[PDB]
Amino acid sequence: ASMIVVFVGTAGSGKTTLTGEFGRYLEDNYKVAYVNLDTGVKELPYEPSIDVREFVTVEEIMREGYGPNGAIVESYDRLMEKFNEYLNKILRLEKENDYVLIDTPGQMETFLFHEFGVRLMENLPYPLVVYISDPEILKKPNDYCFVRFFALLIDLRLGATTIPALNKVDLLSEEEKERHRKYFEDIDYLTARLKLDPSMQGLMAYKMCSMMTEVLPPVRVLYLSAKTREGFEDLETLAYEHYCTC
Amino acid sequence: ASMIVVFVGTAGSGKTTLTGEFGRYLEDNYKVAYVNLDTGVKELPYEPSIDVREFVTVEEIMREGYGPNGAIVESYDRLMEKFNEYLNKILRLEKENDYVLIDTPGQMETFLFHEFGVRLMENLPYPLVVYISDPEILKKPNDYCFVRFFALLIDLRLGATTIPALNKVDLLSEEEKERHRKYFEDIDYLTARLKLDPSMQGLMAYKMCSMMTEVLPPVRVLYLSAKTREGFEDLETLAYEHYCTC
Ligand SMILES: Nc1nc2c(ncn2[C@@H]2O[C@H](COP(=O)(O)OP(=O)(O)OP(=O)(O)O)[C@@H](O)[C@H]2O)c(=O)[nH]1
Ligand SMILES: Nc1nc2c(ncn2[C@@H]2O[C@H](COP(=O)(O)OP(=O)(O)OP(=O)(O)O)[C@@H](O)[C@H]2O)c(=O)[nH]1
Repeated sequence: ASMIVVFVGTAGSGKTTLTGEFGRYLEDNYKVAYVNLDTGVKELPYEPSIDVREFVTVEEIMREGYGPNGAIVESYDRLMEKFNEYLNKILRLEKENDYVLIDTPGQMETFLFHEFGVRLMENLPYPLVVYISDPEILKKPNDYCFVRFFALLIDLRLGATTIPALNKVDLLSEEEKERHRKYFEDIDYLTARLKLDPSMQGLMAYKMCSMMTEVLPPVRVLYLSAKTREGFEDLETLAYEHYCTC
Repeated sequence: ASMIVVFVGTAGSGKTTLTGEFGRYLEDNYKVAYVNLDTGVKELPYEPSIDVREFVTVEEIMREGYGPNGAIVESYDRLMEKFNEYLNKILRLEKENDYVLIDTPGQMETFLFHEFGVRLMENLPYPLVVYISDPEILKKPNDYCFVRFFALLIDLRLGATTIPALNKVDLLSEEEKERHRKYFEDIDYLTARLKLDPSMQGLMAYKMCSMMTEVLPPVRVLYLSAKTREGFEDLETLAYEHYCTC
């Protein structure tokens, strides 16, 4: 049955709530496992098969003299001592299930930059990555290219197909909803909207997502909502489509 | 005299030690101001003109019930209430000095993603960004393209020339020192080293920094060391060169 979905997203994207809700959505026609890799998240809305807080939490470490930024890094360093264990735990789940959903660190960068996250990921069988954004980071043509770009970066970094998505689209007025898809799905509209800006940066910014766009056929952005279950069917089949075309 | 240098880098890059040391290096032929924007860093090796911890620290906030990841975000939300104040504080320093050095959050992403960092930056006069990496993230041809890429991303994000650099090169055996420059400065060697990898990712990865490379003449990577002062003269003149060509 075997299939892994990694939720990546920055502090305040609501991806722990998504991981939870998307699981129950799956729990109806599928066996599902939940993996928590975040050492500093308080509560979790699901039942974890693997929960690294058992082994170490950011606070325990602070309760030993570390500045907050230094205690996240230090939680991930200690995790690596159980590196092989956690890998093999995950590999077991992978083929005892249809879906293993993986919830990554809230500081996205202790997943991009620390050894644990990075090595873990590059030793899993063709995992699917979902990069979710608060659609608020989306104010103007600039905000849109950065998101495609950063998804490309994560992909590069983890060596895993990374699909970009917006979460909490149920909070969007159709006003905004309209505005975002246009900019996202009509490549040759945004790719041309990046010229009405005449400044050191209102020019480069244009030749940026201009190429990345002309190399490997870009991806569809997912619109998701833990609250309405908008987009679950889509991601469901993107998962399956991914399991095929690999 | 006016000139701003923003040090960006992830938890464990040693850029607070760099900001400190590069300042004294400058303090000999220049008037210099130090700006700390990190709410969770304990001690600082310099004298801050602006220190946001006066107004709020990550711990005070934790001492009120926030999970660590939620207390960084919450420190930056409260900062934005003094947004205009901090902007004007910085603008005053800018032309009371030759250099204002700015030390950004240790969680690089509360600078890329929160409103404070991002808006602050895009309202400063042509600031220079220095992206520093622990050269350990550098193991193989992949690690190298990601770094160029991510510097491009920051640049895009903040609308500021962003220069990539390695810090702590004094810890490098000449063995490694040799190895990194080759991969970094001989474009058409790494840009061709990205083909001896035959896998979903050992192929895309090649067409990645292949284009970005063919659009706008790439940048020289700086090798820096707070401990030996390797690279200071270089960055010094890159600062000046930047102040010119703008
Ligand atoms: N309206 C709406 N609210 C949501 C949705 N998803 C999450 N929320 C709310 O926003 C909060 C997000 O919480 P989490 O899912 O834990 O966020 P997170 O991504 O784990 O946060 P970090 O760990 O910092 O990355 C929840 O408490 C929900 O109340 C959504 O789809 N729609
Ligand atoms: N050998 C050597 N050691 C260094 C150098 N720079 C910093 N260090 C050491 O590494 C540590 C880095 O500390 P910081 O400069 O505060 O690191 P930082 O970038 O502020 O860390 P974050 O806030 O998490 O991003 C220091 O305590 C130094 O002892 C260097 O250039 N060479």
